[PDB]
Amino acid sequence: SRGELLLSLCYNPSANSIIVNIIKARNLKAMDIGGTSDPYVKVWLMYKDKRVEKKKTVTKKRNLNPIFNESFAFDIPTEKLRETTIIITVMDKDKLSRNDVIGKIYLSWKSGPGEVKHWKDMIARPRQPVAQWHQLKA
Ligand SMILES: O=P(O)(O)O[C@H]1[C@H](OP(=O)(O)O)[C@@H](OP(=O)(O)O)[C@H](OP(=O)(O)O)[C@@H](OP(=O)(O)O)[C@H]1OP(=O)(O)O
Ligand SMILES: O=P(O)(O)O[C@H]1[C@H](OP(=O)(O)O)[C@@H](OP(=O)(O)O)[C@H](OP(=O)(O)O)[C@@H](OP(=O)(O)O)[C@H]1OP(=O)(O)O
Repeated sequence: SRGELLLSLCYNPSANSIIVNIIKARNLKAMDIGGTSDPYVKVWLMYKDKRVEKKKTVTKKRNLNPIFNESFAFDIPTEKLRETTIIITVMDKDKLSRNDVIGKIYLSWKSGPGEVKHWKDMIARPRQPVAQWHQLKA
């Protein structure tokens, strides 16, 4: 409806890290009818309701199927995994006004069905990049 984003999660428990690989998106929704978009992807590491880190891909001008292939590493100790949320947002860069939200993804053990599945797959396959498509929720 708003597009899909393909990303992988790799949780290395001995290293206490989660690597987030923003791979690509497809069928992004444009602002106008028949127009284009300038998508970039934001990644926030959350602990409870507090932001721990923020990351950001480069922008892909005039591209509704952007390829990013960017990886971000986050430190997460075991005692905070249960309170961890990774929020991924596909944005639409606008030089004139405020950048619009295309879709958001909340990754944790207590999120939507597709998000919980991806999270559990990450937990169950430590040290493997688990990749999965996600519908973008407005
Ligand atoms: O000025 P922009 O290129 O549009 O980006 C800003 C900028 O983020 P970056 O500087 O990390 O690129 C803000 O951060 P500051 O420079 O003030 O530190 C950030 O604000 P917060 O990180 O404090 O949230 C804001 O994001 P927000 O939408 O949450 O206000 C974000 O704007 P975009 O996400 O729309 O690009
Ligand atoms: O949804 P996925 O499993 O990730 O695979 C898709 C899918 O490929 P298959 O349908 O053969 O699995 C697309 O195919 P169509 O829906 O068009 O039939 C294809 O798109 P194109 O063949 O039209 O190129 C795309 O390839 P790409 O994203 O490189 O354009 C490819 O993505 P994967 O690279 O993830 O296989």
